[PDB]
Amino acid sequence: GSHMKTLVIASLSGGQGKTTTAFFLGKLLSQSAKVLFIDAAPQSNLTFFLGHEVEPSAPTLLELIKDMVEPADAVYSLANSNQFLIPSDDGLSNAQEYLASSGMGAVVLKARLKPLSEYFDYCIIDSPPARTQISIATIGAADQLLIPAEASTKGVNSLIRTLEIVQSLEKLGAFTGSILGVIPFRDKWFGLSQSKDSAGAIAAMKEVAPQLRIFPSILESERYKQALNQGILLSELGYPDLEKPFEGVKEALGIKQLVQ
Amino acid sequence: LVPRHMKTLVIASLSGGQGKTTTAFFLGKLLSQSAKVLFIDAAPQSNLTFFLGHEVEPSAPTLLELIKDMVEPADAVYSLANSNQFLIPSDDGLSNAQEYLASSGMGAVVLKARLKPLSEYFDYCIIDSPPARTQISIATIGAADQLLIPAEASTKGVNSLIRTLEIVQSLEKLGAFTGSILGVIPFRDKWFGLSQSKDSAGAIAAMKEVAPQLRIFPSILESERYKQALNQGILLSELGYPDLEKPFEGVKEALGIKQLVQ
Ligand SMILES: Nc1ncnc2c1ncn2[C@@H]1O[C@H](COP(=O)(O)OP(=O)(O)OP(=O)(O)O)[C@@H](O)[C@H]1O
Ligand SMILES: Nc1ncnc2c1ncn2[C@@H]1O[C@H](COP(=O)(O)OP(=O)(O)OP(=O)(O)O)[C@@H](O)[C@H]1O
Ligand SMILES: [Mg+2]
Ligand SMILES: [Mg+2]
Repeated sequence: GSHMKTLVIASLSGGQGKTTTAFFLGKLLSQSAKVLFIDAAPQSNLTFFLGHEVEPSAPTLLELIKDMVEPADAVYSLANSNQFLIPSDDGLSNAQEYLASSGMGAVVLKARLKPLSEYFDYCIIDSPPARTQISIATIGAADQLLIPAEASTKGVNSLIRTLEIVQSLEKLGAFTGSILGVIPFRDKWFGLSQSKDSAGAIAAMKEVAPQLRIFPSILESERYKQALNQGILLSELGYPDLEKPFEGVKEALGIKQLVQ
Repeated sequence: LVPRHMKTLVIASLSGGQGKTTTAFFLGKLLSQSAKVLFIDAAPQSNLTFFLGHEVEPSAPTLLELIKDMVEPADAVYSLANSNQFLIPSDDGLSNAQEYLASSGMGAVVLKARLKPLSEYFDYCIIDSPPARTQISIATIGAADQLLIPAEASTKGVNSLIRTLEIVQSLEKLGAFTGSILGVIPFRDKWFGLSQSKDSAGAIAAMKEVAPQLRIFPSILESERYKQALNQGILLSELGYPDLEKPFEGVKEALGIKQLVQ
């Protein structure tokens, strides 16, 4: 009955908030929808944060990409009944050349996930940094692309370079989705006033890509890691305001909040 | 640029946002107070080049052309504002080197080879690596006389240390890495006065468990001052926070004790 929408979190620079976004957005979406998390990063941060351990001979994203197992076999249930995961471990960097060797790497993951379409409402994919076969393949898989970008000059560059890869993949017919928007990351506020550098970076993001939605920022705050470490939502920790970047995305997806 | 025994220090950490560029910046500037320093920005995202105040002009040779042997190494070296600091810059096109290095069959030793002609020009070469296991991050490790691994004081950082060491071991076995590991710099270690955050403490203890043989330098503390000093293009000591510079003073003292003796 489902028509799975694949949301890919991409940003080529390191530490731009990709995994933090995948974790919170995915948990939030799972409140009323069936969500398939995919950890596409060889460093395997999301797999760990979602509380999943990979047993020695257990099929991961690697085995799926290499078509060594059926898609449903690399899918594991999580604590929550609306949450599932295709995990990764450090061996995933081996997919790097499998993808290169195919000559169609950018559409391999896209192809591998199609059979899971009617089992889930959303697929959320956490991408690694750097331009590689894996980060290109996650982008190729996207129905909707989300780019977290640090609210700094580094983040603006990440936005720009990420958009360049999408534009190139679109030309070659691998990217057929749309760009949902940009989430500024580590936007620094001093009480009620925004830091000039953060404000300036976001303003620069809008100049770079005038057509893109800029979502509410992931504010510079230790509360995100606090909630993450406890396995809970920012709202559940008592900081609903910090959750608004993700609520904004959810609203953009046309998802209507539950009401009382 | 005139010749006058260069030691190549490579900053490597496979995970994103581990303090590589921050370390390269502050360490290089600190060392340049008493040595001639060549920065190399080996990251396609080109953060270090920007932070050092360099703009790459339309047709200017950069690290890409050096890696591809299209220019003499000295032709890709640019002077910076400080007369003891120099830079081989990068720009977005540097990703093209991934191809070239792969096709050589010996990428891990290519950068190492390209830099030898500069041996008698500089005292230190400081190379900022990109994240992720790629031909470029492998080639920077191969070029190292001394390797420094900044690693976030978190489970993520511990994993970066673990995986970075795996790449180093592989390259050591194959004869590409012939240097030594100078040590680990914990990054974004959270302290409030004398109270260290439980997660930071736990991660740093795990790093020592992973690599008991390695020197752990003083931490780069979680602090907005680091961002401020970077944005202004100055040292932390110059900003008026010399104590935040302890990690790099620690490295400098470790390199100084390695000074040849009779
Ligand atoms: N002491 C500090 N406290 C908090 N944030 C810091 C500190 N030092 C640097 N940062 C910021 O943390 C982020 C990561 O640092 P940096 O860019 O040096 O990591 P990196 O390993 O070079 O990242 P990449 O993998 O993208 O190359 C940057 O936004 C940087 O400005
Ligand atoms: N709101 C916040 N303020 C400050 N730091 C944060 C915030 N949210 C997350 N962080 C921290 O910033 C760092 C980078 O975040 P994260 O790992 O999500 O980025 P990433 O893009 O997934 O990195 P990588 O490129 O390594 O995959 C992590 O230490 C994370 O815990
Ligand atoms: Mg990540
Ligand atoms: Mg960097």
